[PDB]
Amino acid sequence: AQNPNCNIMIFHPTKEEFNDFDKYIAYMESQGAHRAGLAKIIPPKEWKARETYDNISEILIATPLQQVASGRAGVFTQYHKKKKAMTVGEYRHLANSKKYQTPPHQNFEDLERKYWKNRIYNSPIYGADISGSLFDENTKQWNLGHLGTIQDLLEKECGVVIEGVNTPYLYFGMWKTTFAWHTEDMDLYSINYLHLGEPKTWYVVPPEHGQRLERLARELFPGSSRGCGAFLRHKVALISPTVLKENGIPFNRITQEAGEFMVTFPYGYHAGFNHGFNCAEAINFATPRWIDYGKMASQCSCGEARVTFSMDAFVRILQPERYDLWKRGQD
Ligand SMILES: O=C(O)CNC(=O)C(=O)O
Ligand SMILES: [Mg+2]
Ligand code: NI
Ligand SMILES: [Zn+2]
Repeated sequence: AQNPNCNIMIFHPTKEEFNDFDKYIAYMESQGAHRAGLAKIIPPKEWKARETYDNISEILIATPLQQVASGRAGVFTQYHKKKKAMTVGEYRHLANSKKYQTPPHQNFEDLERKYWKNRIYNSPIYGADISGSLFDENTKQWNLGHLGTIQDLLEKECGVVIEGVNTPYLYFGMWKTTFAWHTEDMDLYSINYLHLGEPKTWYVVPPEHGQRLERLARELFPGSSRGCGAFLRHKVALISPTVLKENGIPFNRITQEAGEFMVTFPYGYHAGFNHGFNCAEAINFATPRWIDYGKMASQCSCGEARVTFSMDAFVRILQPERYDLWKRGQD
């Protein structure tokens, strides 16, 4: 079995190998990359996403989110308070202000220590989930707006034609902005490109051990667990590496830098934080290997998780017994 310790693997595809996206995902899996839940892909030196980032300041962040924490430094939840609209140029100036800017630090490890010590005492503002793309239309390789759709994959594998669409999303971050522990909707893959700015640190649990993280989460967030049998779908719970190690949960960590892709694999729980002002683009995708994970994915029916239009068909076709209850949650 390849990669039996479930380490995060880093790939350096050649320009030739960067042509065929599906083929390269399948290659990475042949080497055991999926066992980690997360892989890094460094593009060939010939490749670029677009020519420059000099002209992005006028993009609007319609609903910036202030991420307010509750709990203790290593075990906390966050809620998202809606703020007034602002442009990317306005958000960048805010990120760089004395109140929000990255503190002085020695290296990524020192910054990570500071994050976990002090995150709860601040409320950073995240521009998340903005439909759009920063890839040039002429970028032919690994262009996250030109991927094969999940609807087409389901139709190719299973024969059933379904409604829905699959587009990318932009994320504008600042120091301490946080992504809570989660898997993707319907335990899909994700791909994330860090277009510009400061790094993003990731934590990930191997898919084969995801239920260990769920059992810990039920213990640590006992009211939330009574409220919903899949409350990690709410995307609000944080658990630090120190707490994971104290509880024997297998995990790994890695820092993504500008110009790098990360892929999350089906049922790979992940969480992380941004080091300073940055911009990422991400989208969900599927392969043939996803279908069995989609059929088994948990679902939130309590009403909190509320998701896209396109999840309806995935539940309806892959999980017809759960469909009626899940849809009640959506209405
Ligand atoms: O970058 C972020 O805030 C969150 N991104 C992801 O969870 C992802 O790409 O799957
Ligand atoms: Mg602009
Ligand atoms: Ni994700
Ligand atoms: Zn729920």
